[PDB]
Amino acid sequence: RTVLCIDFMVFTVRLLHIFTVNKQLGPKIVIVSKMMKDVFFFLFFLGVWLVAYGVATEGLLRPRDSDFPSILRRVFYRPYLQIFGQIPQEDMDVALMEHSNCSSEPGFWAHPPGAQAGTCVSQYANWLVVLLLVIFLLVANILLVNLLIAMFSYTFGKVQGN
Amino acid sequence: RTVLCIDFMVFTVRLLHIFTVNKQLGPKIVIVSKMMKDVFFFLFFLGVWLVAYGVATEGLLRPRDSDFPSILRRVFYRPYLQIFGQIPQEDMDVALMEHSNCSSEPGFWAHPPGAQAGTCVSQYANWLVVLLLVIFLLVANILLVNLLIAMFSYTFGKVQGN
Repeated sequence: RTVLCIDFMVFTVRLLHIFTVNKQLGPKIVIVSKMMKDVFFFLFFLGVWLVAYGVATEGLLRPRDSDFPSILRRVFYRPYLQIFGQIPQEDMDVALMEHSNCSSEPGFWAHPPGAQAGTCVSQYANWLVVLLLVIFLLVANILLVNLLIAMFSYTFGKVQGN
Repeated sequence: RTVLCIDFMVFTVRLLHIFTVNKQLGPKIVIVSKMMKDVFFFLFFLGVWLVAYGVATEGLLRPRDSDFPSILRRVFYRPYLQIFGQIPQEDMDVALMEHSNCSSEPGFWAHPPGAQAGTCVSQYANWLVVLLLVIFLLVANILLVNLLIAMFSYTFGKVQGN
């Protein structure tokens, strides 16, 4: 069943062949094919930034879950959704979560309300985690996305004739 | 540990040197370097607008927390997140929060449900706070962001050859 569901995606994508017939849509699809160079540049740039921000935030928070599937989720998945307006402030900002004792390790700890945000996170320098979130949103949600729009606009005008 | 986490960010950023080898990615990175003039203009314009809107909203609400770390959060941090779809309407709109008596100061007061939104805020002219939010979203989320896209598009086309 699982592979068939993915197989349905391939069949549905084949439907794009219809628009090649139309005079005003055929050129559009060809231009779309030529945008892959711009998309790959954005993905590689985004991938580097996600790794840098994701690991640093995970390293600063020090969640006590420390599980490989969960660590990958907090490093890659959670920052990725922050690009699309999903910002779980209650899972990184210590001021939004109650303080509690969870581990015998020295320092202070806070208990996030999220299910996959870890049992408890460190609060040594949480202003930096907030600051990193501020910088990440500026670079990803604004600088990178607007850069891709400019790259798309230039490419569309250049390859329109060909 | 804290500085090492930031140090990891610097090491990861160095990875962008790889794309300089590729023929179709090397020029892209150079153009990115030349976009800093546009970014600085947007940041300075945004910084002025955040200060203007942030302080006025804080001044109108008159939250009773009145703590310097919290005041800075409500002046800079909260309006910044409003750009990226994080609009805590229950923390400024009085109609969304219950009315209660918190201080002996004359007037009427309401109790926000937020943890860092202040113990209670004034409700003298709350329609203006809502109106300021409407104007802020128009200028920031629409006018400034779309302006930066246009500035990026013009710069990308101009410096492509060089």
